[PDB]
Amino acid sequence: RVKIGHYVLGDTLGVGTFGKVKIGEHQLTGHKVAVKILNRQKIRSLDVVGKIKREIQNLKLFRHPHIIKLYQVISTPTDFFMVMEYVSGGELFDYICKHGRVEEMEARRLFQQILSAVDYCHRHMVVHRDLKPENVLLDAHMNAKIADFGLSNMMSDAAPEVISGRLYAGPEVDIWSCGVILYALLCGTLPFDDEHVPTLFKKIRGGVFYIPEYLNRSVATLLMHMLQVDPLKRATIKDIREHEWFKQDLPSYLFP
Repeated sequence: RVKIGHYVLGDTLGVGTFGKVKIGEHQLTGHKVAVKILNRQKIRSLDVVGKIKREIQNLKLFRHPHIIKLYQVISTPTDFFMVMEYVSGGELFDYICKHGRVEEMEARRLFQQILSAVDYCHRHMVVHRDLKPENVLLDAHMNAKIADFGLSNMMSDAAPEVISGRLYAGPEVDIWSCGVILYALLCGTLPFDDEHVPTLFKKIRGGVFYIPEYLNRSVATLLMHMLQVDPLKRATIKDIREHEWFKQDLPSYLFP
């Protein structure tokens, strides 16, 4: 039975190749944290210790309202314990699968939050790591929160360049990923989806996708720019910020 200060560790929230994430609850106040436990022997055997450490150091410097906070790091001879901000609302894509597509203004509100967090990553994350849609969570206030907790590996109930075999620029792949997130928010499904795998890949490389009748031309053009197959032709975050659909009701705090 494990305690960090007043936090009693309980259920496992997520698990990955590198460790597990357990919810901690403050015995007095009920405050919750998410404790990422990294077993030294496992991360050594995967040869990822250097990458992970450099990730921890960078996360100390992150201050964005839609990216998971790191509160402290405890090091023992056998484990690292990263005490992080708790998120209660699960994965965004699970919410979309359960509840269907999101009303247009809510889609926009969430997407503005997500794109701001990605822009902050491109600006402040020293080594780039591709955004994974399964890392976009929802917090108690129905705000987007980017976190790497391995929720998607728990069971209860790619960009054209990624599949090209070539090295690529990470920030460009992130725009494509954000385009699928936006499409999913708006349509309740993925823009390229097919149970026949070669056809899924042909669809991703072909860049043609379905726009439901209920979406306006304006947002369709934004999605088209973000989902351009050729990165040389794809929207940047600046382009997206300038788009009339995205600009609507955009809080200034998101892009300072």
